[PDB]
Amino acid sequence: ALTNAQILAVIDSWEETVGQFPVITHHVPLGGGLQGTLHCYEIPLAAPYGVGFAKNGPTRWQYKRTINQVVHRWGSHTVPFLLEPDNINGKTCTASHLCHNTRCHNPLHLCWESLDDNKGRNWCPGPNGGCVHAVVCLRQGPLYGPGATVAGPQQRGSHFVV
Amino acid sequence: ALTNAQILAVIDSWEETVGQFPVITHHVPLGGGLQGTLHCYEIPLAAPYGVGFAKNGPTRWQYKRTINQVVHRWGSHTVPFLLEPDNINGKTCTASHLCHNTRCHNPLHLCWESLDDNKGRNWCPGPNGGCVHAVVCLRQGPLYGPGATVAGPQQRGSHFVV
DNA sequence: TTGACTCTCTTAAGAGAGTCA
DNA sequence: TTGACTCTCTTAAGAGAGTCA
Ligand SMILES: [Mg+2]
Ligand SMILES: [Mg+2]
Ligand SMILES: [Zn+2]
Ligand SMILES: [Zn+2]
Ligand SMILES: [Zn+2]
Ligand SMILES: [Zn+2]
Repeated sequence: ALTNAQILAVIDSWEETVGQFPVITHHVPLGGGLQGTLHCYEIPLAAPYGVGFAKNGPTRWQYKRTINQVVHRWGSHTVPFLLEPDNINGKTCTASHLCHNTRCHNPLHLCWESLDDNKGRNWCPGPNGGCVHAVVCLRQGPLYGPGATVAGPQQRGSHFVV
Repeated sequence: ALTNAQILAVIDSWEETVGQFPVITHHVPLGGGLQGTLHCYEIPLAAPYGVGFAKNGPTRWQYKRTINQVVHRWGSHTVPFLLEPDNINGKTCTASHLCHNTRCHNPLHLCWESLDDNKGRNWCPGPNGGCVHAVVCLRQGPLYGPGATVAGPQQRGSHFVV
């Protein structure tokens, strides 16, 4: 098994490589009608991506290192959290983009939480609009808002009460 | 089926059958520290479910009627919305439980909206806690809250800024 | 050891359709 | 005609693993 020192070395090499990804400045809603800025470190759209990186899906990547002749591979956004518990409350921990930018690998834009917590950030009002996430959102979720509901609750007769 | 009259007849038959489902009172968080009461019309746990109804999955059902000597079948919660557009902004419309109770078929607890709008209600603060859904929530979403994030954003070196 | 591809899987909000009696 | 089962699929937030040179 990999030692703590070996895991730390993996995290350090990952950070070195991601730190050379193009850094893109994005203006984003924070909630409360305020605008802020996030700096995303974006993996390239096509190969080559960077040392150790390869694309396994349209917006999925993996990081691979060979240590003492053994090939180790991780989801590309999971590497910052290799020294953390991998489950909580019986749920698997997932890498969760606070910037809602899949290609971004900035570890200051990632957290490690259940898939439900992860998804829910899509609808958060944001750090200046009422976010209650204990690990605070960096921005208003992209799907926050009144929605586009086509038809509301309704009945033709009188069989129901709310 | 094809005619508006035939579709109205389907909705009316569905409402009459669901109106005979057991009415179960559920006390629910509204947001803002307030509580309300919903009356769900719950499909039975096992067969028989009601005229026209059959279970296709653990919490999936379908309603079927014979019209023009042919069988017409629909998702069991889609029947109230058969006269509505089946898409919005190029996204499929889905039956969406405002009561977050799958077995419930009360059309006063259903709306018709994109799967993204549907999902997002799980995290809504609720009608007394800041819901901004244009078709308003009936309760605070069951997943609303601080979350249980295991690890927040972090870096080991000095390669990144937020 | 490494890059660049390939494949399928998980979850929890939702779906369509076939086999029998 | 109606009932009671069976199967796989969709989506968008996420995953694991194989092949070849
Ligand atoms: Mg996310
Ligand atoms: Mg729902
Ligand atoms: Zn980012
Ligand atoms: Zn938040
Ligand atoms: Zn209900
Ligand atoms: Zn709401």
